[PDB]
Amino acid sequence: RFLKVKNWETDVVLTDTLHLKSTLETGCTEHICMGSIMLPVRTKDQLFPLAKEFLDQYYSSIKRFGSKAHMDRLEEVNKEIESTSTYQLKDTELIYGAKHAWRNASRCVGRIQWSKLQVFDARDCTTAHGMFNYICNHVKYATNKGNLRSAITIFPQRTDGKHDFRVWNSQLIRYAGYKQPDGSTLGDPANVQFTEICIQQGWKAPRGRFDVLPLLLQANGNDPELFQIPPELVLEVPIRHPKFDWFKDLGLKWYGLPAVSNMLLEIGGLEFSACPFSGWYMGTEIGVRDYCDNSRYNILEEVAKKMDLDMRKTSSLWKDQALVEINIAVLYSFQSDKVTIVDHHSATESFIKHMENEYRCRGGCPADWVWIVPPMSGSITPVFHQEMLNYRLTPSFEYQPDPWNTHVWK
Amino acid sequence: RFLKVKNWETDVVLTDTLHLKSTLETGCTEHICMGSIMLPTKDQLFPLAKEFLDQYYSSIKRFGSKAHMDRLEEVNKEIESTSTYQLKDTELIYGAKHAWRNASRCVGRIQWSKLQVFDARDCTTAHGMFNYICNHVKYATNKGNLRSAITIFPQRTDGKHDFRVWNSQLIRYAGYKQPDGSTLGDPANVQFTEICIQQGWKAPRGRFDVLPLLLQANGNDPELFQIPPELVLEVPIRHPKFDWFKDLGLKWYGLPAVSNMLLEIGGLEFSACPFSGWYMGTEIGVRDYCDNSRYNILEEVAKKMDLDMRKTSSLWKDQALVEINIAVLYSFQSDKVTIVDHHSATESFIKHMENEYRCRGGCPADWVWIVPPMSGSITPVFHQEMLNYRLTPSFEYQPDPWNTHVW
Ligand code: HEM
Ligand code: HEM
Ligand SMILES: C[C@H](O)[C@H](O)[C@H]1CNc2nc(N)[nH]c(=O)c2N1
Ligand SMILES: C[C@H](O)[C@H](O)[C@H]1CNc2nc(N)[nH]c(=O)c2N1
Ligand SMILES: CCCC(=[NH2+])NCCC[C@H](N)C(=O)O
Ligand SMILES: CCCC(=[NH2+])NCCC[C@H](N)C(=O)O
Ligand SMILES: [Zn+2]
Repeated sequence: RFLKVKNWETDVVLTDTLHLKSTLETGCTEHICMGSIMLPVRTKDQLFPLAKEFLDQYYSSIKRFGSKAHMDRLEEVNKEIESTSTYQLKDTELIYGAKHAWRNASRCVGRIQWSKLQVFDARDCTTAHGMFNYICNHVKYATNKGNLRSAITIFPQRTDGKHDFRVWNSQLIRYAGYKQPDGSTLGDPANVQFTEICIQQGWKAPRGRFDVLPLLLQANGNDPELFQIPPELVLEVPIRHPKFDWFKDLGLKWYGLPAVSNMLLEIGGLEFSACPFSGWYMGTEIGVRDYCDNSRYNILEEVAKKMDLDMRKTSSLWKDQALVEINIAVLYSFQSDKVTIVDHHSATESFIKHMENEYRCRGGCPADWVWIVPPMSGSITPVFHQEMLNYRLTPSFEYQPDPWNTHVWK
Repeated sequence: RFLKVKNWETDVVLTDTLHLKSTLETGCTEHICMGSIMLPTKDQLFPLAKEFLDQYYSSIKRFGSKAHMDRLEEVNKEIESTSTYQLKDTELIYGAKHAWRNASRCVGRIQWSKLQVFDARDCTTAHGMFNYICNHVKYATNKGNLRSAITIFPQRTDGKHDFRVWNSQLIRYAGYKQPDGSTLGDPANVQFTEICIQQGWKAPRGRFDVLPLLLQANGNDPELFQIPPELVLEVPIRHPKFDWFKDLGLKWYGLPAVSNMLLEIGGLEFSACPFSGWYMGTEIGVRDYCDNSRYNILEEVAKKMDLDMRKTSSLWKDQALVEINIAVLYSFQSDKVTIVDHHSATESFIKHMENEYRCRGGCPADWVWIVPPMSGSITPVFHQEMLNYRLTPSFEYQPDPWNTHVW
């Protein structure tokens, strides 16, 4: 079956066939669309076919499909699964797997960079201290003094589900949030629960507005342990504005390395529950969402006041005006400090080119419109006008429940 | 099943059961979601009619009553004998209001019950249509104090006597392909504009020429008519600070009236059902004015603001965008012409959504269309999960008449 996708701005129509290889469900039925819904131990049986599917794709990609090497590997894995209930991926297969989970991530607008990914094999890791060392190395390599490099560190795969490796932090670098008795919040509201766990686990919180959280790491299913990231490894950018000299006095700053650490990487049926990965920020993530979401730093008013905008009525679009200035400030500061970052215009224009390229060479590009379109200036970015098809391909990155809700304490 | 919807900003959760009453397909499947796709017999009729009459009588607290039963049989006998049926005035009004209520892509449905319905089912000629339309335009405009309304022309019979308003909107600007290769006016209407010329209209070749109405009655060929200039309210666009703005020579019409859709009520199809409300600022300022394939004015405005257009990272497009939208809202409000900003409108929709969830069990909404084209996440709807599904009565898209008409 062929599915057409049209761009209402250029009239360019594309044809998708890749979706035919979609296996997982979407949450939508022929009667209801759940497109705007945030989030709608395997057995030997359902494992080998998943392993086979993957190996077929791997060998096909290297132009060795049907080869003796291809056939022996399948036999090798089958024997391994029947003999151990699981199997180990070759280094090359792991790299290939990691790159494709990224390539297949329908909610990522930065996939034009999918082939450039440094993969760190941490499958020989056995303890929390070990994980800490691996994570420090990842942070330093990826930061690269501001010239960010995409990377991912892969810890031991899940086995019986009782010895899972997990990074309890949602991101390797993030600011603490503290609920005050008066009901207000100091720091990042998004991380209040995790901050409370860190404190309960022994962390001495400086209780400031931008405290870098400590790492809470779980190795081989054991109770998590706290570690402080060497401060000198944490690159941060003070936020100032090119024209507004009072902006810097708002006391704002952010970290330069965005690294998602709470997702699950699925490759050939295997589950990698600890797989922190990082790239670089698209400006709006910080300037629109992290700073202006009502449930995040919520700085719109305070900024609007200093600009002395007419905040008496919404029709003055004072929120919209303050929003642009803030985002101008984020880009300006990062560029000035020579810390990699991309604005939403460049990022979306690149995605459209990546997407068209993918349709031609791969026959498709699963994309979540709701997530791809930036949180500000939507229609003035090309992705807004682009029809998209969302479906799930493996390898992939999946959400997984927060560990404190499932962990069996020892 | 019973689906739940969460607002990630307020944590508030709502349970949807109304979707269980959906009937038409969504275009999506368990393997693929098409949420961002602009457009994914007597035996067939009675069940549809029954479904409608049932919900109607239920709304008037007379479900299962003799009246309910009587009406059901009357319509039943009418379909069997005449292969179709006529709605009572009360059923027509209820149907139109509910089509709006069910329009998943409309952010202003909190106003759904306040709709003036003009029954034009007695219309027989194109001239009759023109008269009905002028009256609608005048009633809705109301000297700037806009009132929502819809005019319903005769329903479909054998598909060969369909009433159609060829225009996409009652009021819209023409577009012409110039020698330069460029386009004069609204690119979105180039094609329709040519069918008018190709039909007789004497295009003024301007940047903002109000198009003539191309009305089709009883399947006959469409006729042209000029909407009385004095009935077309327009607003010259100026900025409250940039005195140079007025020089861009921009203006827009005050009455947004969709006229190319099809109204479905109890199986019956009303192929000519122009309806109107009032504008939400961004529709004009963001889409009509800045869409690359529309008036595409960003650069011009940017230049006059004197900002660094050298690099995209200076966000000159975003700055210019905000100003253009401040100007649209400013002008309409200055001339006392009804208009709502995206902040106010989305806040209202969230309120409506909550009312609909507790009183009706849900509210079908298309996130992709509900979220404004600018400042997405600073509006509450961005953080509001929404379930999209089709409920009838409904407003449907339909083929442009010139691709089906047999002259
Ligand atoms: C090179 C820089 C990159 C840019 C500019 C980019 C940009 C983005 C943005 C803007 C989002 C949405 C984030 C949000 O709203 O929370 C996103 C999501 C995502 N990206 Fe990328 N990305 C980059 C690299 C990567 C890398 C290295 C990976 C994986 C190896 C990746 C995997 C994903 C995934 C899985 C999501 C969805 C996360 C979620 O559901 O919260 N991205 N990306
Ligand atoms: C009174 C104020 C109203 C407001 C502020 C409002 C606002 C909106 C907006 C912002 C859109 C999207 C327009 C676009 O992107 O092209 C829309 C679409 C729509 N509205 Fe409303 N609306 C109003 C009245 C009405 C009325 C009176 C009806 C029906 C009787 C209605 C039916 C629809 C339909 C069917 C759509 C989708 C149109 C399409 O698919 O192009 N609206 N509305
Ligand atoms: C409810 C809705 O799904 C939610 O607010 C989504 C919308 N689009 C998004 N897009 C991105 N990139 N990131 C997000 O967190 C969201 N949140
Ligand atoms: C391709 C995509 O569906 C298309 O650009 C949609 C996006 N959201 C929209 N939302 C509204 N209100 N109006 C539109 O015309 C669109 N266009
Ligand atoms: C790993 C990918 C890099 C990236 N651009 N974004 C990750 C999510 C970051 C999150 N949106 C934030 O503002 O912190
Ligand atoms: C009839 C509904 C009222 C309304 N706000 N919009 C209809 C579509 C208008 C179209 N988006 C425009 O900018 O002209
Ligand atoms: Zn869907």
